[PDB]
Amino acid sequence: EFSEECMHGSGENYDGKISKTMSGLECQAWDSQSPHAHGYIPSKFPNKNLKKNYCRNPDNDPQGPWCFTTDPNKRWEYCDIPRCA
Ligand SMILES: NCCCCCC(=O)O
Repeated sequence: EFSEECMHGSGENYDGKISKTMSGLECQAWDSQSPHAHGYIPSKFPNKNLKKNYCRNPDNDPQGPWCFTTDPNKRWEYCDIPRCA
């Protein structure tokens, strides 16, 4: 069965487990506020699937999923999620 290996379009419905940015940084967890404080709180929009530190696209960015990063000097970065054929 399908296991979230790719995203449809820009990934508003992506629910896979990639947790590293394009440059290879580990993502910050959505339920954490350090190193970056933010307002993408999982409980505020459960259907946005903001789980663990997985790359997601909760602001409908046309470039696709991203995460806050664990680098204290890089707030966020896109991830490399392949688009489904
Ligand atoms: N469009 C991807 C980055 C969105 C970052 C929003 C923020 O700084 O809280």
